[PDB]
Amino acid sequence: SNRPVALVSDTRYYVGPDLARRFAEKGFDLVLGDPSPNLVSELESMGARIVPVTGHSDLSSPESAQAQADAALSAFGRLDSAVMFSGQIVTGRFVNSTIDQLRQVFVGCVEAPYNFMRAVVPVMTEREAGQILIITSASGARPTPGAPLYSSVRAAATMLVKNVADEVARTGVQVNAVGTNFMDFPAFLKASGANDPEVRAKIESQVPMRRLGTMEEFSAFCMAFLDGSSRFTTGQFVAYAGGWA
Amino acid sequence: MSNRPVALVSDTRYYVGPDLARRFAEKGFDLVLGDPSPNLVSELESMGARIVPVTGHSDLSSPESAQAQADAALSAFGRLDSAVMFSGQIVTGRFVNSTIDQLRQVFVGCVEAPYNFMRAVVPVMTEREAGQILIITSASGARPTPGAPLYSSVRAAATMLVKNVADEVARTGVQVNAVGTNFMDFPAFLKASGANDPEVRAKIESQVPMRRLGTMEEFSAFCMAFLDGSSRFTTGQFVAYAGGWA
Amino acid sequence: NRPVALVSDTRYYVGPDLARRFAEKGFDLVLGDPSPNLVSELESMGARIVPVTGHSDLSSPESAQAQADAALSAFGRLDSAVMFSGQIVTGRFVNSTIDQLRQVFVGCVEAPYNFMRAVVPVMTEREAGQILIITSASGARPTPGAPLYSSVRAAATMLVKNVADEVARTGVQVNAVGTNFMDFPAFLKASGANDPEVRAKIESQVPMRRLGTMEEFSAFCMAFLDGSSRFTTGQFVAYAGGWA
Amino acid sequence: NRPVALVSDTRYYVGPDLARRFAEKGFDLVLGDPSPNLVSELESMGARIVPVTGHSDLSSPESAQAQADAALSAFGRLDSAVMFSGQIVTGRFVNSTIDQLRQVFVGCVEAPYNFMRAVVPVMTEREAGQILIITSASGARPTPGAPLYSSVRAAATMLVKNVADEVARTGVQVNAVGTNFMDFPAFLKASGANDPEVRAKIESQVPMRRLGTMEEFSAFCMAFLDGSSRFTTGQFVAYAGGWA
Repeated sequence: SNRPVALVSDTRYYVGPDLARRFAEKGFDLVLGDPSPNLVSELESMGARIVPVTGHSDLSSPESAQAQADAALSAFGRLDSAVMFSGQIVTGRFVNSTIDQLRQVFVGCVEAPYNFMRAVVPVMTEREAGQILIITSASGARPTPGAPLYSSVRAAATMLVKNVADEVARTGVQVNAVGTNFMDFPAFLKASGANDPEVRAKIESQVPMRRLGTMEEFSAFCMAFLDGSSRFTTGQFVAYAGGWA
Repeated sequence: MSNRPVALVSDTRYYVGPDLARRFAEKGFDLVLGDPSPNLVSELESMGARIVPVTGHSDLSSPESAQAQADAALSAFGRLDSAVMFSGQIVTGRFVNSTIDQLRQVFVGCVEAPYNFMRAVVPVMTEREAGQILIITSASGARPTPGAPLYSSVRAAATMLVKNVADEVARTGVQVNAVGTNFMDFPAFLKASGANDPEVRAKIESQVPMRRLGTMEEFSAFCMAFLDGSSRFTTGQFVAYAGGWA
Repeated sequence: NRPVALVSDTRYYVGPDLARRFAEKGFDLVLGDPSPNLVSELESMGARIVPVTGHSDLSSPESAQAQADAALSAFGRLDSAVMFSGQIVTGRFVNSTIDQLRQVFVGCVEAPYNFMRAVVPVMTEREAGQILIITSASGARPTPGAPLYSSVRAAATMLVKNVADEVARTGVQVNAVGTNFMDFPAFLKASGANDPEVRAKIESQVPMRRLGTMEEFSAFCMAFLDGSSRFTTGQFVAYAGGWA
Repeated sequence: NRPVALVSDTRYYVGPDLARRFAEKGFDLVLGDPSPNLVSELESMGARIVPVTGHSDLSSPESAQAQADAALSAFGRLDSAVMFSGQIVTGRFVNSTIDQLRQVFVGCVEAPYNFMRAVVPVMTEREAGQILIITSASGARPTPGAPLYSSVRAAATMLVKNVADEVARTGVQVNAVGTNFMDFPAFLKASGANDPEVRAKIESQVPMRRLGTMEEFSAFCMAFLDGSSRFTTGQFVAYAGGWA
């Protein structure tokens, strides 16, 4: 393939569709987790060749991650950029929590990015080139009122990224993390009660920047670690949360 | 309710456990100890401490084990002023040679154990509107750790859990703080690292910024700043204890 | 109406590259001391250029105010503002002097203070704007051989975090980035990396085993300046091949 | 012989309580500007006292050197050394001045620089010693209403971490601790917390919902100074009821 190839692990939700659009704008070919037919059509009109991978977007197994990485090599014979997000918010006071909740949040927030990096890193170290962005959470960077177990496991995910980054830095492969809070997408609006307009104003009051962030603006930020234009930073965590972190 | 303050040391079988118990006895505490030797019980009794041994719960492998240690304190003394634990085993190896089952195993050791300890002890202390908890995590949690990427990752979860619990319960007067070591002189570290060989040991000491290994005795004295009741206005702290390595 | 960027200094380091990225993104430019070659290049890229001479060191409240006032006079607006300052000071703490601490404070803290003191009020008035203060990766960690430089760079980064938190409600973003091990003349001199033997020793100790380029650093900086991403403030990101 | 502790200032804040903790721990004392009442009290606890007059602001290298020389002259050793410095400066960044930035730098950074520049070389030649620089919890995070203060406190903490890393191979430890929300007169005055309702509003900002005492803070500081613990250096610990 003459064009660079990006893997977006999940295009069903959150920033996934917008990441694919940014990559198509940057002249990438794409391997996408479970893209809608419409998203595939849109990206193809932007001049991007698209290879959908179905059923492995939860990265719930080493096999799921390997299938996504293998799809890039099978289709295009290269993999230049790879990005994933995972996990669901778990809320409730520590003193009312259970060991089972901690185990469940660990799976989505740590096993998933573990599996992704275990599959993708060897592909890129072999090429002595590549950019990996692991989207964790801003909740990993600070104590998070009402989400103590969630915050704890997100911190492990971010530190895993920093550890992997340091281990492979000499190969030229970059591994970075970003993490959000107070973003405007369905799963958050439902969990936060933001869907009511009056409630959304209350949620905004918590945010220093007094608003929710967009998938569009977050996807543009993510390109700083994925579009190939900037290659001399690794092991970073950046919060994307309106100044909350 | 007993007049002397009571400390729980979750495990006196290894590492800093015996030394923590000695420091507490010197500070006029009574003690609940995980799996103490008869030698250690006799030593602390000679120092004027009442000792309640708890057998077989020191791995904190379930909520029930953490609850058994907390309940031993309330049964014997009707109070629990200070509580400290350490857990986990170093796991090393390149990230690309690691397994998901290793990640799960280090999570159990490094995060489930302190989760179980805090889940049992915090409610006891918040009811009393007082108490000091020290969770010994690891210095490897505070920075990327060459050769131990998974271990470092899960240690960081444990330290961030402490900070979250601390912030949640701070208004109750209960303090929850963490400390983490590297390069300490105890058998499990010496066995790992290859320290038992002197040449490996001397080379290892060469790499530490302070150019030596730490002692259990000096580390136990440090830990008292978060446990002996003399200082009560900090919570949610992590302090490294690793000869300047972190 | 095209957005307006201020690049405080286009004489050295990433300044000329920042101006080029901004021109590529459809910005008009207020620049500190641009060369006629750079002005010609940026004008050929279709950008209107307002040169400001003599204030590129930001050594006074007046210098920073002059650059901000220039934007308002030419364009009536200021959408993005970026600065770098300071000189590497090296040597063991035990051999250092209070005068060296005072000098490195002026370059590394007074200059960004002056820049934000002038630019922030302009942007908070319009309830919009992006500020990037380039501090140093030395501010994020102990820096062997540059202890005083490291200390004052930490102040600059923490000032940015303080200003960011103060003005977040206005929508103005204030972020910091900081380099080490960058391929520019000034750095090679301070590191003695001009000698290839020292150079290889310098590349070693850099996890990505190389020096960074002005071009790739300028691209990274656009994430805080090009208007495409507006929902983060008070960040510090290191740009140092993994060293921080 | 007895270990020797330098407490740079016993006039205010935690100074007198640090002197009391050191005397309890069996130290002889070199003290900045102690009252005769405090000298007598510490004498009664079995400590030998060397008062140093007029050097407690650490306003020059010479004043820090005078304190260090007082220890060696009297006792021929200096095992532990602790200082605090600086005064709160409050106000919005956009209403601040460069002069305010310069003044807070002197108190919060030049003072600890001067202390370490004198004390470190004394201890490194003895291949032992414990230094505690009290900076501020405001150095560890954005501090609403004190942006300039927060920024310079961050420099002081980072200077400590840099000095620690440079001298760690000598066995000398250099650590920092930083408070907020402590019950002492200067804070009650600045805060208006002499009024109980003002004090309740201040305490509401503190996770632990109270102010800290000089006595309990002095006990904490002994972990870095009393000689019982010697295997950590380059740490910053906040002492601010969970606020940092």
